[PDB]
Amino acid sequence: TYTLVWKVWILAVTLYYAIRIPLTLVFPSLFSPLLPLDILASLALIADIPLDLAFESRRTSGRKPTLLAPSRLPDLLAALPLDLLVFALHLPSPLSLLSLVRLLKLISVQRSATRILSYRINPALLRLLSLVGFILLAAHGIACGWMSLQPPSENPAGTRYLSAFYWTITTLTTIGYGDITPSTPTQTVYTIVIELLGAAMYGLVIGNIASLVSKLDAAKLLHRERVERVTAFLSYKRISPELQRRIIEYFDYLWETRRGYEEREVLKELPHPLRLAVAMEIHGDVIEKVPLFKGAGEEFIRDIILHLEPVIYGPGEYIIRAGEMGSDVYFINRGSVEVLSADEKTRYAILSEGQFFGEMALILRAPRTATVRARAFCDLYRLDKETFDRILSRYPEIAAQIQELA
Amino acid sequence: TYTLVWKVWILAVTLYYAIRIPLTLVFPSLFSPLLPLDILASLALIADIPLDLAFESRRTSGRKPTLLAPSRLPDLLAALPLDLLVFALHLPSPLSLLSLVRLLKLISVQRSATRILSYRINPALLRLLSLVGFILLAAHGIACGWMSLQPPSENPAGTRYLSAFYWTITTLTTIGYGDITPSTPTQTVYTIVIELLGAAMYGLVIGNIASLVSKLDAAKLLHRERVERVTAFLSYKRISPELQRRIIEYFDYLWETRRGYEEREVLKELPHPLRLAVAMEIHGDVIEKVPLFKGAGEEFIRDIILHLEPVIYGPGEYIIRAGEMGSDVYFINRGSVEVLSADEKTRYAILSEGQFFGEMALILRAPRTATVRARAFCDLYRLDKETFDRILSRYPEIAAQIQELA
Amino acid sequence: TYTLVWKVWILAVTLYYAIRIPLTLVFPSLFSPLLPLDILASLALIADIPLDLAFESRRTSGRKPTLLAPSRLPDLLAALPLDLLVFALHLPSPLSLLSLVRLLKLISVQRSATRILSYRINPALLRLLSLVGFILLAAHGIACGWMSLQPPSENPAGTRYLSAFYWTITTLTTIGYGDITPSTPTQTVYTIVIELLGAAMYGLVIGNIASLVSKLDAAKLLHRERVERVTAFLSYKRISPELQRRIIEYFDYLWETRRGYEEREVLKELPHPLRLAVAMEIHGDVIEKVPLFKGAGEEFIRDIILHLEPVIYGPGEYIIRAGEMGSDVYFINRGSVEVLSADEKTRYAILSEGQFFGEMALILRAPRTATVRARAFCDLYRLDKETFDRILSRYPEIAAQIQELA
Amino acid sequence: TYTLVWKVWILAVTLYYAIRIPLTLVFPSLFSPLLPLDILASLALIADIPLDLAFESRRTSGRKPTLLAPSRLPDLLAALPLDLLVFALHLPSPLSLLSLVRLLKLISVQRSATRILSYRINPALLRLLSLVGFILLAAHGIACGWMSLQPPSENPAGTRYLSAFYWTITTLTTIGYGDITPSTPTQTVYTIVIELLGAAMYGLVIGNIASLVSKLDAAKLLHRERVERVTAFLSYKRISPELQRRIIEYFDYLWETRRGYEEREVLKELPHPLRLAVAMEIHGDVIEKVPLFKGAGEEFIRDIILHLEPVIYGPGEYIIRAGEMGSDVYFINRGSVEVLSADEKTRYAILSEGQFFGEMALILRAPRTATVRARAFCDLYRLDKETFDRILSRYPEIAAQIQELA
Ligand SMILES: Nc1ncnc2c1ncn2[C@@H]1O[C@@H]2COP(=O)(O)O[C@H]2[C@H]1O
Ligand SMILES: Nc1ncnc2c1ncn2[C@@H]1O[C@@H]2COP(=O)(O)O[C@H]2[C@H]1O
Repeated sequence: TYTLVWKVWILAVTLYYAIRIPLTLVFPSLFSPLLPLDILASLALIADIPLDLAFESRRTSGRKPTLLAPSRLPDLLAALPLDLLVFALHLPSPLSLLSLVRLLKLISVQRSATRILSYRINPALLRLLSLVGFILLAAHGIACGWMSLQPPSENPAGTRYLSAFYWTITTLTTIGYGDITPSTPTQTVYTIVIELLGAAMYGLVIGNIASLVSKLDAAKLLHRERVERVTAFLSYKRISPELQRRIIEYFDYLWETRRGYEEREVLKELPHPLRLAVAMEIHGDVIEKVPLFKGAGEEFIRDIILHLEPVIYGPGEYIIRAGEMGSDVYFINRGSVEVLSADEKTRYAILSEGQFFGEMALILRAPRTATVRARAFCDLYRLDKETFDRILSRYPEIAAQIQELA
Repeated sequence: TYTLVWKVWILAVTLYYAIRIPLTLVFPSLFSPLLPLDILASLALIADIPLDLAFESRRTSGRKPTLLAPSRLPDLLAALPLDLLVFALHLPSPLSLLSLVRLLKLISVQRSATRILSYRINPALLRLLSLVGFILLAAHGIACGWMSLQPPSENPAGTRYLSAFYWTITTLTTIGYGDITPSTPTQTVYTIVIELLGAAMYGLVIGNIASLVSKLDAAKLLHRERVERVTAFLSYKRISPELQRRIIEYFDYLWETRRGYEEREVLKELPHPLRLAVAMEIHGDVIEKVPLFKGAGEEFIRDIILHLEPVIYGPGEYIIRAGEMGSDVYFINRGSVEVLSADEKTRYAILSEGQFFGEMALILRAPRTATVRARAFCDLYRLDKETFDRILSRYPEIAAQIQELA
Repeated sequence: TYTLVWKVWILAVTLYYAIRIPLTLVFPSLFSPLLPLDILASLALIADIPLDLAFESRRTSGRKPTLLAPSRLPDLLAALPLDLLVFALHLPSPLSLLSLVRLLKLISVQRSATRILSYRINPALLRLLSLVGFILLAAHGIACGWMSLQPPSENPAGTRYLSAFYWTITTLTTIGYGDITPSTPTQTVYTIVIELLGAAMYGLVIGNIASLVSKLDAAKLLHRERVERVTAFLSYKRISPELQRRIIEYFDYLWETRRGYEEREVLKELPHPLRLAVAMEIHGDVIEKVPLFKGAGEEFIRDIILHLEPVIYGPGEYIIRAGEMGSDVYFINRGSVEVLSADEKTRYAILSEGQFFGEMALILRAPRTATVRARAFCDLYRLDKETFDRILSRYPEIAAQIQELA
Repeated sequence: TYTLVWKVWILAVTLYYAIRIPLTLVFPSLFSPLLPLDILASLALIADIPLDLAFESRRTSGRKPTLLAPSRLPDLLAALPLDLLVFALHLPSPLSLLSLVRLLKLISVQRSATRILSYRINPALLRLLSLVGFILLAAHGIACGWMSLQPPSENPAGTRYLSAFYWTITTLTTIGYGDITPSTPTQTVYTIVIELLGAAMYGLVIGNIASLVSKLDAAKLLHRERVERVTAFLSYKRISPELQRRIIEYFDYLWETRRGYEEREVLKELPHPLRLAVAMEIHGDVIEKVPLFKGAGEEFIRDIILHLEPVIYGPGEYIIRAGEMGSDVYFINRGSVEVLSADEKTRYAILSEGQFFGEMALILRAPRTATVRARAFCDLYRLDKETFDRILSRYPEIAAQIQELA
């Protein structure tokens, strides 16, 4: 949308004001040669007042003020051509400061950037970058103020501005070389207030950096503290080192795969329709592929899919042991698994991605026919007999169908 | 209440003490011309001791001490007219410091402001502002102490105080120009202790700023990390980009509407009566408007309303598909929805705010008569058949009424 | 226990070492006059090695090393009388530094203080205070090192130590006056390493302060953000201002009473026996006072009490409305409540702390006889009919007793 | 694996580049005598480009780019021998800076260390250490840049490098002695940009330190705030000091044993197979030791074990009181317990680690035969009658067996 390039243009005009206004306050001779752009800067800026008023009124509706409220005032009062008149008639120093009203546009530009950005940019990083930009603009303004109090001299404007910017950076960053310092009480008061301002600005920078880096690896720290808690509890319970190693490597696999997030908790953030869509896409072509499920309507399938629960079986450990009272069908979703004889002397089968096993427990209460043992991290899904019956009761005809299949 | 203006007056008197006491310690000639206000300052301050004792005793009751406990002592010992006597009889320097006992009122004024404010003011911002005020008062006191150690000279009191405040600000902010520095061992020791104090104060400022800005966008970061977790889990599960886009825009709608808060968790903070009131106001004139509900007493309505659960259906996705085994009535609460034929070739109806659909599943087990599909984000509420029966069992007469309606 | 005074004595001896060793390294003449205390310091310190080994071995058992492991080594190698020999034979500078091995006792004293304290002292505040103490000791040591590199001069030892401490404080606090600076390459290298160390130490101070103050009002911020979330969700749902005000004042009452903690979640931290004890003490002499409960054994009472759930009814709102299907007994626990006629034209009763109402719903399904309305914040407890029956089924004889009472 | 020593070698070569390139930029005479190692440095570095491409392609598969993407570019463009050619033909200053392209290897070495480490090293501490290393390398580079702008002089290269490093450390650490400062506009601009960079670097150091120490005792603070909440809620409920003391010591035991972690929540992080393994190892040889359990298959045992719930009975408080309606078997797991007569006048038994009691309630509804009272913190497990029946229903034959045992 072309509103973005307009916002960028308004940002450039605001930066032009922030640079020029204090720079031409100390250098009146700089006013007239840049007068065309100022007109270009002014006609644009006032034009932004109603135009942007449209772009914000047409979202979320509810009418918008144009002469009221704490909001929309910093733009309104910054629209006035106070700078043009005050420079044109050469108003004296203590009243020429009214030219700074253009700088009030900054606190509206920051709000605009808070929604032009902050989709693709971290909000803490966005706040830090806005603070850095404001600090640089303030450093320019403070250098101009420092120049305004220096005794007049024949030094080139460039070198005196460089000295003023050197001093203001030295102060704002609290480095404080002190090679150039106030020589007069007014410079002393200005330096005191600038020292307070610089301490506040550097504290803001440090606080924003800490806020950023304190959450820079939130997932990693959340997983690590979870592992630490689990390991400490196991060590208290005097669990053998081998089982702790198996748990450690399970957590390592879980982190390397899905960054430590619990599978069941992630599919709890989503609403029911989105959970249904996600589950139907995860379990696509693996649930209608079941023989005892085939032929049932998709309202049965969608009810079945929402109740499958994830379970990460580790490598080499048992999922099913023959002769037990098996009561849970399974569906493989990332790993592979081996079906072995009751004595594990021979391998019946190898199953992989999109395959399933344990169907018999759905149709019959018979004990398990064979052992099932994970080769890799199986990363599969489970469905209990009792839940299957509960969700089957609402579909009597397919219950009779599966009873006939038995 | 007039107690607020009294507290503000006591704050002003305490600031007057904090300004004058160290300033007149180095300038004895300043004592006598301000003596009237000191009397005004003193008669007020002692008067605050019992008076405020009332205002705190009449809340939470339980009696209050007046010569005991760590609390209420900083006010008591600060009530004493030590400053008046010590200035009146010109006690020498090492014992004149007892005039500072007025400054103990600050740690009671801060406690008072912690409850006069902190309703309408962020507690972290309140602590930061109190720290800044205390730092400025301490800067004044430290400038006075620095003046007290300077060799006597004919410089105007104003310019020497300005130099002392310049030095103390330069030190407390760790900028350290070093253009003015200790010339004598006593000034060196004072500068060492003031350097430690200033480092501690600036560390406190930075820590408070970090604590503030680390929670300045808690809701935004909590929503963003939730979105990141969901997206990472989806990407691990190899979900298609279009479904991820639909989930992303659902989360965007949820944030723009209710700032990322889960609807069910917010109505869990409230107690049962407040949950009932909030639910009755959300679902007002949308639940008695139901035909199969009309005529039932309000104890049935209030039982029904507490069990409605929220579900945000996304735009263009199905809520009801014809021919299924529908078992859930619905109530629209923000969006709009279209009722379409079983082949979606023609639109039966458009429903909006305060409308409902799916009534049939309450009265009959018949399959759905038509499809229902969200136009916008529907943002609606659902009620299951089984929950409806469970809460209906306690009202047999209206169960018979609805059975007759069928 | 006398072990505390022994630990305090060992702390004092360690501080004596930390002060004297670098101070006498630059001042050899200070060694001999303090030799007695050094013997006193040494005979004690070695004596601490086995003695404390007992005090830690007799807790948690499991045997302890005495010549092994990363732990217990800093104490062992600090026990050696390296300082006494190195000062007695006047070993030259580059090898005299071995006297510093006494300072290794600090990292054991800190560990000891981490368990002598940290019961009654905040762990973050304890870490900050230990850091401050270590920083002051390091400042003394660094001042001694700075003196060691200064060209020899006839200045008094006191004033040169004061200048060195001034410089080291100026550097460690990053203030950096620069009135005294390296004059030689070795002093330059020492200043570089001390600048790195001071930057690290001041960063540690700031980080510890931020960690402390970022959790200084955890309860207040946790309650405030909960209130903000609730209010934002209500405002999205367009709830009337009066209901929002009632919710705001409910949250204010909850904070002022129990600091924002959910009553049900606090009695979830405790184990079953402690939950039972706490509940029996909360509901003492209010549950046997019930007429339809009197005479039952205390195994019935203790089963009843664990199932009472808390509910804070706000002032002026209804708890019971006459003619409804009441199914929940109530017990008042902080507030008061008024029993009013079905038309609220006359007050039947006022009930307060330790009183109860709604008994009839336990014995009979009859509709409520009268309205019950909170005067204050009632802050009471509730018991459902269905839960009462479920916990009654295990006591058939008292069920028959209450059936006879009906 | 030998890949680790190769990564360490590549790290050493990258550090060699970071040290030499800016050092030989200001000292051309240093180029030729180190030319052999440069060849050794270069032939290795290019060799790393495909070789490491293998080591990362053989994990997680999916093919890898070699001329594309933001990743793998900093290594590619750093492989080029720009330094060798630019030094060999003595390209002038403003274009000789292209030799710095070797330094782009740093942002790949950091990524490599992020996975060579971060298993055994805290990620926040790892980030802090990487930042410190980068800051030291940048300090060397900035010292070289400062030397590049100094007017030429006959001072030894060592002492001028020492002065430059002194200045850059003084600036980056914000200490700012100001004994050496820019004398020319170009040095002023360089100092301004270096002041900004140093402020940013020191803010990064402080932020990383705060992020580290704000989570340095997460478990301790999480337990302490839980204790504070519990104690505040108890004090609001006016619970007696003795019960609060018992709760305080229960929490102290819980912290000293398992660091404040809830037993039930830790065995919720693990998946079902790992939960089963951990439970089977915790309850090994204590569940088959039961007489009414012996003889049942291990599918019954494994179903029983998953349902045992932990409960920490405090010292001296009752677990079982005679004559009640006992309905829960128990298993001791850390502590000891005393079985006492119904009048507690005589002790029937003392049971300890691995023992059990309360078996009768499983087989019969008879009231408890004797009292059971904890000596120490019992730290045991419980199993309800109703849960036992629910998990028994799936094994009818052993239900008949236990019915015969009765
Ligand atoms: N003509 C219509 N106008 C409005 N709503 C309709 C119309 N026809 C069907 N519906 C609704 O569409 C719903 C879909 O089938 P249900 O049985 O769920 O209940 C149906 C009605 O509530
Ligand atoms: N005169 C009274 N004095 C005290 N309590 C009363 C009186 N009349 C009614 N109640 C209580 O008011 C309650 C409201 O009806 P319930 O059936 O819930 O049980 C009723 C009694 O507990």
